[PDB]
Amino acid sequence: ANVVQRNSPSWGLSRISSKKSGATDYVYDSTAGEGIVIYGVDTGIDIGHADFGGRAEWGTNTADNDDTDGNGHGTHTASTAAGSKFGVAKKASVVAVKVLGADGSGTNSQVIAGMDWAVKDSKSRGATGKSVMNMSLGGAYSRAMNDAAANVVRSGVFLSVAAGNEAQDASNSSPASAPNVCTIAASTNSDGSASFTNFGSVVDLYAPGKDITAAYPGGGSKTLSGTSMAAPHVAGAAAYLMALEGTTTSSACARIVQDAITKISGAPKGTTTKLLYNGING
Ligand SMILES: [Ca+2]
Repeated sequence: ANVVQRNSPSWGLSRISSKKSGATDYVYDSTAGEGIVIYGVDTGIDIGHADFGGRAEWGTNTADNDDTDGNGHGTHTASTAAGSKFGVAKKASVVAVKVLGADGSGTNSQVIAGMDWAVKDSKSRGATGKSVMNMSLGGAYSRAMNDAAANVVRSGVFLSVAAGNEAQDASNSSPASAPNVCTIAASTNSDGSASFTNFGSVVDLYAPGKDITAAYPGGGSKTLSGTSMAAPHVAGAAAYLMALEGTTTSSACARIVQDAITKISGAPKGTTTKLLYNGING
């Protein structure tokens, strides 16, 4: 049944349930992603934060010996994907995979080790075909990183990836350029293409990415910008559609692209103008 979150605290939530910009309420089916696991591959998650309501658990830490989010990005992106107040899929389960340190850096091998851990965990949980991974990090082109990302998807885990923030073609970035991932560019509240977003033919769609408010370690909230903020909207929408329509991980990017509306103004040439839409027809 339809649930309405009135005056939602981040414009990105109300945008994705509306065909037109300027909406204030977020409208979604009560299934709300329940029973879907989302792996947050990032700086860690403040799993005690009220916004997760006990649905966040600690998976692994390949970066250091401190099992907390000392940066903030990992909590913020998990919150956009699945937080009660700030999130898309408000009943999904969330698993922290900490692969970056408190300063937001980590080596490719630490990231890949976290991705590998998550694939194993999803098999052990029986979540193959109904699992989601969010990667709001990116770097220079790397065949090894692209192989690892492709393996995640081939193993039955949907993978949403930030396109990057260097205002360039995302084909020069990994894992944005990897086979079969869902690569997400950042939009603004006026439906423009954010000035920093990477673009090009590897981008599958846009999602809200500028001035996105979500949870921050220690119980408050923070407003941030980047394609890092855009990707978890799509991670949450995938979990939502899996629990609602039963779409599988291998088809979820294509289904999101099919539902998306051609709303972006002034998208760079050769770049889709499709914007995330949850299909609610409110
Ligand atoms: Ca793609």
